[PDB]
Amino acid sequence: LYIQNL
Amino acid sequence: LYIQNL
Amino acid sequence: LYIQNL
Amino acid sequence: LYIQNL
Amino acid sequence: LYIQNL
Amino acid sequence: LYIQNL
Amino acid sequence: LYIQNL
Amino acid sequence: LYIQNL
Amino acid sequence: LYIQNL
Amino acid sequence: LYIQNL
Repeated sequence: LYIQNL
Repeated sequence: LYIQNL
Repeated sequence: LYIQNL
Repeated sequence: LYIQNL
Repeated sequence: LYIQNL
Repeated sequence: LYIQNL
Repeated sequence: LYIQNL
Repeated sequence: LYIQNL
Repeated sequence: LYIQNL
Repeated sequence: LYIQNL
């Protein structure tokens, strides 16, 4: 599970 | 589980 | 579990 | 468990 | 458990 | 499992 | 498991 | 497990 | 396990 | 386990 907010 | 907010 | 806020 | 706030 | 606030 | 990004 | 980023 | 970043 | 970063 | 960073 990989979550990135950029 | 990887969470990054940038 | 890895959490980074930048 | 790794938490970093920068 | 590693917590860093910078 | 609940995930929300806003 | 609950994850929210805002 | 509850995670919130705001 | 509860984690909140604000 | 409770963790809060503010």
